[PDB]
Amino acid sequence: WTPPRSPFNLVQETLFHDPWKLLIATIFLNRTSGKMAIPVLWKFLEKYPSAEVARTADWRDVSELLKPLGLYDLRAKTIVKFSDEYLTKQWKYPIELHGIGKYGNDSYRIFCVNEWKQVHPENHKLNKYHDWLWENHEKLS
DNA sequence: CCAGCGTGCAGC
DNA sequence: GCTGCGCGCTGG
Ligand SMILES: [Mg+2]
Repeated sequence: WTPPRSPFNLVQETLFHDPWKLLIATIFLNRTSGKMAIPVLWKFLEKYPSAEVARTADWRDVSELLKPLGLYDLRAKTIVKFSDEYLTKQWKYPIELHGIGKYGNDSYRIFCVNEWKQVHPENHKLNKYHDWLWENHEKLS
């Protein structure tokens, strides 16, 4: 399952191979523009390349990175706990994890697994991708 | 100038 | 169901 690239360039399209990273991206984009968030995301993944590492992080360090994005303390603590549960808790869908809601979940079920037909998103960008996909899937296979 | 917004979410 | 978290960007 390789979700296709779209004319809307959701960052999920390039991060689907690694659900932890895709899901971290969703968190980064919580009421934050991609213009601001996505450059910080690469710095974050540089310092914390995986959930194995991130769940050991000092949340104050993470907060320093998030400072320009707003929601810096909330999200930094969420990121460390989310990463912890991602690896340690039994889950089937990541909505079961702290810090992931419907939008993150929908992103997961569209990009990381082949369940896009079953998803009913309520997020504007995601709907654009998801609607577009219903219209072009036969054409793309 | 500065109010509205940004690919939300958990807690209550 | 509502609210707090929160910065920089935007555009009249
Ligand atoms: Mg959750």
